[PDB]
Amino acid sequence: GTSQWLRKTVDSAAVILFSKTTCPYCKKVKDVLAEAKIKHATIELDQLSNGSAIQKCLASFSKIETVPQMFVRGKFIGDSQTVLKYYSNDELAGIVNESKYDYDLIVIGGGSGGLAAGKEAAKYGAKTAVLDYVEPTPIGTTWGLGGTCVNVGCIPKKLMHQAGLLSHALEDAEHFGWSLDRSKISHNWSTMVEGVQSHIGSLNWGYKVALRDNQVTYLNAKGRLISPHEVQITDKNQKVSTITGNKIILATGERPKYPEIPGAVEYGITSDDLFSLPYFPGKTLVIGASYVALECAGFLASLGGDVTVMVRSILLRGFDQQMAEKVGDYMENHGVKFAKLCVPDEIKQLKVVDTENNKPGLLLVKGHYTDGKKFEEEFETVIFAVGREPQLSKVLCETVGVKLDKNGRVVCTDDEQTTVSNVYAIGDINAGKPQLTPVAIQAGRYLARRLFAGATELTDYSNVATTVFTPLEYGACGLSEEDAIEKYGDKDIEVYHSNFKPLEWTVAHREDNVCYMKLVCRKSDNMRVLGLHVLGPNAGEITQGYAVAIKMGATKADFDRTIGIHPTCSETFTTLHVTKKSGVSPIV
Amino acid sequence: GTSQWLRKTVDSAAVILFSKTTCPYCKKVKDVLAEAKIKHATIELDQLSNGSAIQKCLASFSKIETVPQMFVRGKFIGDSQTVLKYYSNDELAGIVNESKYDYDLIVIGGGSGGLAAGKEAAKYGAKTAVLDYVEPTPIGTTWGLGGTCVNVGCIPKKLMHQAGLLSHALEDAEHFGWSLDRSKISHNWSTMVEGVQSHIGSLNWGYKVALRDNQVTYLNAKGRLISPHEVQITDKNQKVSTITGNKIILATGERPKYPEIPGAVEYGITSDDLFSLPYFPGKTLVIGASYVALECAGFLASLGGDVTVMVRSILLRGFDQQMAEKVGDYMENHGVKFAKLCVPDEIKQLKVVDTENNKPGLLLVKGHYTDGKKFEEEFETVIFAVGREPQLSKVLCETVGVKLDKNGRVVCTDDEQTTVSNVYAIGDINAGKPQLTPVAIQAGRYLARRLFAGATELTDYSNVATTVFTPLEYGACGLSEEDAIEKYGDKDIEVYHSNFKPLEWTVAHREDNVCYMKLVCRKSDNMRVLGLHVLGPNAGEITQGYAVAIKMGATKADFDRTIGIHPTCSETFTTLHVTKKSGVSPIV
Ligand SMILES: Cc1cc2nc3c(=O)[nH]c(=O)nc-3n(C[C@H](O)[C@H](O)[C@H](O)COP(=O)(O)OP(=O)(O)OC[C@H]3O[C@@H](n4cnc5c(N)ncnc54)[C@H](O)[C@@H]3O)c2cc1C
Ligand SMILES: Cc1cc2nc3c(=O)[nH]c(=O)nc-3n(C[C@H](O)[C@H](O)[C@H](O)COP(=O)(O)OP(=O)(O)OC[C@H]3O[C@@H](n4cnc5c(N)ncnc54)[C@H](O)[C@@H]3O)c2cc1C
Ligand SMILES: N#CCC(=O)N1CCC(C(N)=O)CC1
Ligand SMILES: N#CCC(=O)N1CCC(C(N)=O)CC1
Repeated sequence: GTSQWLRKTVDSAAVILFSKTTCPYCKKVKDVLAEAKIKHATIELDQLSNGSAIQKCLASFSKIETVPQMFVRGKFIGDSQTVLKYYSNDELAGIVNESKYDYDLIVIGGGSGGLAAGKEAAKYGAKTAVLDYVEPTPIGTTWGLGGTCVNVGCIPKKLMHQAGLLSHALEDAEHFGWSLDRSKISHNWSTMVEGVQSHIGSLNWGYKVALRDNQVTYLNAKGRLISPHEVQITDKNQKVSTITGNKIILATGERPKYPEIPGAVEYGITSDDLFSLPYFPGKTLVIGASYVALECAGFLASLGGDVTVMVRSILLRGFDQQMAEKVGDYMENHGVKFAKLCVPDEIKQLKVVDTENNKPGLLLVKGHYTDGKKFEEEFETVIFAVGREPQLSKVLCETVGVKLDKNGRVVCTDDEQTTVSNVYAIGDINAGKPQLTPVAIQAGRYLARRLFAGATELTDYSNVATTVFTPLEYGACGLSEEDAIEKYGDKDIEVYHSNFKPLEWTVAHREDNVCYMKLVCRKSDNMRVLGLHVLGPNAGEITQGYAVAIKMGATKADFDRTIGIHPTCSETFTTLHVTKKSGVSPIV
Repeated sequence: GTSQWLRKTVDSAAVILFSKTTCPYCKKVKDVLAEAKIKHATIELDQLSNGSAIQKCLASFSKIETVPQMFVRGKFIGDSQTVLKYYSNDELAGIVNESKYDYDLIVIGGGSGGLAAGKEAAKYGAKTAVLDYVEPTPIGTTWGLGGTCVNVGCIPKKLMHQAGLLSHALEDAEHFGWSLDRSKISHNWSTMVEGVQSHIGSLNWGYKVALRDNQVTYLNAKGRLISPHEVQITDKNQKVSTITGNKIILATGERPKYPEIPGAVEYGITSDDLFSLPYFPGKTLVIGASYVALECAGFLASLGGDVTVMVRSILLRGFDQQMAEKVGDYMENHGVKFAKLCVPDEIKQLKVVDTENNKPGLLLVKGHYTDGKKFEEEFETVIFAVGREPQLSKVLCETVGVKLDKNGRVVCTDDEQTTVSNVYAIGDINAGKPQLTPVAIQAGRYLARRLFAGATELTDYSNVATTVFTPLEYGACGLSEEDAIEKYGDKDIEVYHSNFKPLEWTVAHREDNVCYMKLVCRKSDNMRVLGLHVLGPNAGEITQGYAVAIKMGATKADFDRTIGIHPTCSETFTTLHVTKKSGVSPIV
């Protein structure tokens, strides 16, 4: 058991020192490695409970049983005397740079997961290359290093959400005694985009500075895995070449889908284009009903736009549907229009985009409702939010042997390994995993520690909390109510719930019984909390902390015995008492 | 053991039915009581661990072993047939109403704990009186039902905190694209107070409605305990009388102190006066350094007041002093002035308050610094926040025999019992307990269930999370860093920490390395989280959820294995890695 671990650690680690915290000979070796700017992992045998077994097992590689022992890419290099001999003979640099491959690690994709994996591997002396390329959108949009979240996802999305929330702050300000008049104030889209883009650009630069200071090679080129160890690259001059690496991490992400109707690609846009659009969208049609669709329609409406969402069937498929409808109801009461049970049939161009005067075009949209009645209306912008997908055929020659599932995602073991022993996958292309930025970062850093530092910790993908940043936010951790009932039966599930009103909403004369929270519990497992749900301001700040308690197996009794913080919205979770079976109203 | 619980429950309950869910003879008795509108507790024996043992023990009181059995104030009343005989004969009302005392429970004090205890007791059939009276401040300020939090504490102070937070929202809105000029907007104090006071009044009225619909007798009267079961009352006409109750709960709270110096009571005010002050305070001096003092100085400055705080020694005594100093540093850089190591000697009047034209007076404050140097400066308002204390000699005749401590607070067992067997104390006057509103509510609700419904659950007073609502908020759960070092030794403590910047602050050009958080951990106990600390926006919402995890014994690895919600401030707790021992900078 220990022997299998040691052999896997020695085989993949780039440079690794087996040591003890007391030993001065180990310290002497540490000092020479630092002075020569040699990065390496280190394992302190006296810190691990079975260090005695590991010490003995090292002899199977080195013929010796003492510390220090230093290895390079699977080969024993020597003890203290031998290492210093290589140092004072100027032989040591060539020893540690000896490799069958160009790099110890090649990362394909410079986004959330890939940057995280690459920076971490480099800390333990792995020679690392990170490749990133941004295929332009149909109208040409492109952006810098860092991936979807940084450039065209979480970061610009929540910044524009914040600009929307500030509209209600200006409203609420009058009731708390400030002299402004909200009705005389308007919003300038291009001023907002300029500010958002400036922050995004400082992240683009920050990541390039980070890869430089960690000694990671950054290639702005499109990568393609042609054999288990061979990556073909194409640069911005279409020059083609091949690089090799020992371990390969795939982290190339997804891009937005388009519906297969005439005029879509030509005359509409997606979220990839929206966050740097040089003109206000104007009257806008959003097609879709995912969180991306609803969040985008949500802040466009708060910024003052005329917005419609075209919904094929339901909102937020895959989320708790009672919560989903409350989310929708709030948007519809606050100026978002919905076209329900409706799908688009074609887009016609009435005006070309006025690139000079900086104005949108004009489009005619035709569709139909599920009963067959007709939809026809004009909009200035059409935004498609109908899902996202990878295109791994552009990354992965089928002959390499990497297995994919029905949806084109990569089938991995619980340690991110693909069907090819030296290739791994992380992030949105890892089949069946939650498609979220912090998941992709944790997977990437933990994998790098397993490959190059002998770590064993795995990424835990269960009960990861979410927040949908709609105008009233929706946070969750665990199972939806319908999922819990499906799995255990209605008789074994209890639901505690309550409305609430933020204290900030009192003086501002906002709604009495719109915000809502529930806990979904299992009767037979000591009232274990199966899922938590909250609709309200700052839902992500509210929810995050409870994710640790749910991770630890929290029950209703743990919620009850914890005392609230007053006055907060989140304290309502600590005093819940009305069950759904009781039929008592949850208003307050 | 079971015997003694059943004894305690029967002698204390007002009206209690021992039942089984399956039995139709019980259903028959429940319905008769519901129709006659008799409230009562119910113990379902088929839903308890040893319900079969209680069945046999019930015979000691009733000589029967069957179910249902009904008791009134310790006395067995009858089985199914006997209750129906009393009901058919019009004998039931007089049986359930007969008592040695006027009330089953008298609550002295209508505040956070008192109202919570009284409502809960009335649910289980206890005949309940709640007494509340608000002795005026020296300038005559007075308010309605609800206690300190509702009228002159948590609720008005956080509402005024929000009015101050909205000032930075107006500033931020320009950077996010809105067309307003913050420099041309001003605040109106009295418009704010009117909105605040109208909401407080909707809570005064709601409590009076809630007591009525629970059949609780509300007496706007000053109560005094003269004997174990005898409460003397004095109404608004100074008419005196005596009522008697079985159980007594003292819940009378505290009031603010004044320093023993000339002119203070005459010419200064306290928080009791601030929340309904009819004029803007003007140039203000706050004397003290508790959370009250800093919270008030904080929003006065944000509303555009000229504010100074005078500090004897340190800020926020009893809280983590690193956090405390970061709190004050933020205030000082955003326009609160501090006069450190300074105390007051006397207050002189220069102008009287102009009550007609609605203007403050003018005062001269004389004091000295800790070295010997002198303080002299004029202010329009002077607010004292130098602590709070009870005045139990008003409430409680020393001949009754209720033991107080050296501070004047009630010494209680862990179930809130005083030295007199039927008298209990809850809330701020309970010695050694955290003085917080959710604590008082839980103590009062749980005690009511032990008295009248046979509950056994106690209030847990440990690791209760707090939030200080200064201009930059500060939340905490558990031990300060210094307290952990002292209790366990510096070699057994590891502290993880990190600065952070909210995403919302990026586009609005706010500070980079001001918000800050840390986990105080015990090495020798699996890196248990001893205390959590966070300085930043929405700190109460952030902290609350982790209180549940800390209650359950969370460790650093529990925080590590939980995934973050992105983008939030709170997610920074899920990736902490820089330790203080390592000396690495926590900046970002
Ligand atoms: C509008 C929107 C909002 C979102 N909001 C949130 C949110 O609030 N919270 C959250 O947790 N998640 C959010 N997400 C999801 C989050 O962006 C993703 O889960 C995350 O970016 C996944 O990271 P990744 O490393 O898997 O891929 P990516 O971040 O997409 O990075 C992959 C990179 O590889 C590049 N690449 C592709 N093919 C090649 C190739 N052949 N050669 C070289 N480079 C290549 C891509 O151009 C890209 O730069 C949002 C997504 C969207 C679209
Ligand atoms: C400025 C300020 C801000 C605060 N902010 C917070 C906060 O954000 N969060 C928090 O958790 N806590 C806060 N607190 C503390 C919180 O208000 C108290 O812990 C809580 O009010 C205590 O409740 P209680 O039931 O013990 O007493 P109280 O709420 O004070 O109620 C006691 C009541 O009994 C009345 N009474 C007194 N003597 C008699 C008598 N003889 N007969 C009849 N009635 C009598 C009193 O007049 C009062 O109405 C704050 C306190 C202050 C002063
Ligand atoms: N259907 C369909 C067409 C389609 O989805 N395209 C839009 C995205 C473009 C890109 N971002 O690389 C090219 C491919
Ligand atoms: N209620 C009320 C307010 C009140 O009566 N005062 C409390 C402090 C007293 C003092 N320390 O000299 C002055 C009187």
